[PDB]
Amino acid sequence: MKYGIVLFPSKKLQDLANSYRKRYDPSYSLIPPHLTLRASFECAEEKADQLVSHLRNIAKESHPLVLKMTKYSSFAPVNNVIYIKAEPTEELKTLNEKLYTGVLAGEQEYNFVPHVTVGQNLSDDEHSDVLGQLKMQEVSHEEIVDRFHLLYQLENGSWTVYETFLLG
Amino acid sequence: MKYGIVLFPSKKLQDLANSYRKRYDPSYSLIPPHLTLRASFECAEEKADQLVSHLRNIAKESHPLVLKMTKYSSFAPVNNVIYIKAEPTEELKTLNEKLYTGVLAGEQEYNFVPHVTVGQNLSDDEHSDVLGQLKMQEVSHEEIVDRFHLLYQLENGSWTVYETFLLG
Repeated sequence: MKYGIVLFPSKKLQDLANSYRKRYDPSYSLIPPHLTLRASFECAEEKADQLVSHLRNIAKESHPLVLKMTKYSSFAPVNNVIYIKAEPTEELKTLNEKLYTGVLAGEQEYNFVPHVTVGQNLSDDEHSDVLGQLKMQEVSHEEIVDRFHLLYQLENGSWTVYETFLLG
Repeated sequence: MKYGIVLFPSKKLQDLANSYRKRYDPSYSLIPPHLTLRASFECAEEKADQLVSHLRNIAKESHPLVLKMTKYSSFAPVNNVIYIKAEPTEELKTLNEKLYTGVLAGEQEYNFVPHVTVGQNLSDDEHSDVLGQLKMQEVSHEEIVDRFHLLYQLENGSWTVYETFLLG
């Protein structure tokens, strides 16, 4: 099935993101606010234990990540996704690329934009309006996240947590 | 801070439950199909370490639980809650029982009844229609769940996973 690896921030940041997600993010009812660490992938069920297996080691050789949120931004015109930008760090970069090693082997490691999505699947007009009111909305939040979660997708598209991994 | 401790069954069972929750369960968009936690409670988010310790240990002396779902039933006329019934076991009972000891001690129960909700907060009439449909609708599913999750409630009522515990 489909697996995903993400970071779930403090609820203060989840609530913040949800105050906007409730109206502009179809994923609202699919998964809590989050920061993707690896593009979701397909993995064979009996080839999962080694998965969890590798994630533990990646986790053990890492430390809690500091997340400095500084502004709202978009991926347009590449994608009408609006999000809370997170200042990229070498730590974030290293974990992301490690998630493309071993049994999560390769095909990648890159231009990684750590972010917390607050809106997507927006028409261009939809997008202008939101980015508009969302531009004059300041944001200055910083925190440390000490774990990441492995998830799998349901038939309805939602995501369920399989295992949590502590950092360091 | 609100916490809940629950079991997330296989994808196959969640999807089955969701095919009904999508229609009849307000929790549909708040949390994936689950088998309750022990009742949810109000802990001081800052004394969450104790909690996590006590849980890790309870999980230590437990074992993967077998869930054999036998049918759809209801808690009427106490609550118009329609659910999928799991066969009660000493194991589920013992673990439920251990979730009310130590720092999680407080006044427990009223019949712990292993279940997965597919419908709730229903009017008497809609409840009558759904039970008439599901009560005799066949269901035979069996699986072994090897972990439980601790989660906390967001402002919007949805629940996010804080930590996962392996049984054994």
